Amino acid sequence: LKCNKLVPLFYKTCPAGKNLCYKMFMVATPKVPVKRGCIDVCPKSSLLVKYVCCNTDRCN
Amino acid sequence: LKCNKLVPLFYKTCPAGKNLCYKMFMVATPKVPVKRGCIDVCPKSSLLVKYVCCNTDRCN
Repeated sequence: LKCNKLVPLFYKTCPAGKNLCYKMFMVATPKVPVKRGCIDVCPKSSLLVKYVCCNTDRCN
Repeated sequence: LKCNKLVPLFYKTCPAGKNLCYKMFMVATPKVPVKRGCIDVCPKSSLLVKYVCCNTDRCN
């Protein structure tokens, strides 16, 4: 599995276990991601902070 | 441990275990915190995201 990094033009291969790609942005600016990478369980989304996760290569 | 909430007007005595009050804001907007509460080890931020912790009475 491969996930993108903050900067889309780059990615990394997830380490054993972490079988997910996540995206993290503020509710205010949804199209402006601020965190990118691999993860085990999608972080809980609060009010102003959203977490989006997918299981495909470079989808986050 | 007096900890303020996402909405300053409110504050919840940070429960057992959690002995730190934090503020979560997006560097691009230091005054518009997006999260506040009780966290164990102050999460390590990045270039766009920032976490600030303290253990004083209503410090965050």
